[PDB]
Amino acid sequence: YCTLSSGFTTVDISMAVGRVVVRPSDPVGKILRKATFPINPNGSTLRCTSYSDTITAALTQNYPLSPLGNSIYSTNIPGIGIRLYEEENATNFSGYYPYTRSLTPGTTYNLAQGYFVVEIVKTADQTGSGTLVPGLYSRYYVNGHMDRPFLTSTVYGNAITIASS
Repeated sequence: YCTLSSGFTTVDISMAVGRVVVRPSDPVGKILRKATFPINPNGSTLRCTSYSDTITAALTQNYPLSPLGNSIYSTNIPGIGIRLYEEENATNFSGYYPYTRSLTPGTTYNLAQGYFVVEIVKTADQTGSGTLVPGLYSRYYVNGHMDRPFLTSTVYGNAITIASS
């Protein structure tokens, strides 16, 4: 089981990608926009007691994996996918969302330094236009503390707009 530090506070990344222009010629699979957002650790920590304890990068929108796979998930916009990941010298705790990794008992864990990456991807020949649905897109949490993640990423309002020509 994991114990969170007193005053443990989630870091939320606002996924303010902006306007993403898509051209009919853009090929399926193209990263239409790679947006990088700063992750500012804040001193929150946790430690766990069991080899079965885990930290999980989970995707909270209910959209399925896109036909392309490779962690490119569909969105409410046809032909537009989204892929998330955290970008330091810790490959065991990096990778495309979603993933889950084992934690070492007794190790005091902090939110790692780096950047949160949002990739908007063309997943079909023709793309829709509009705004990605708002809300939580990801949470990075330990087992038993899904309600208090290290890190979340959230779309507010029309922070990500697709404009297909």
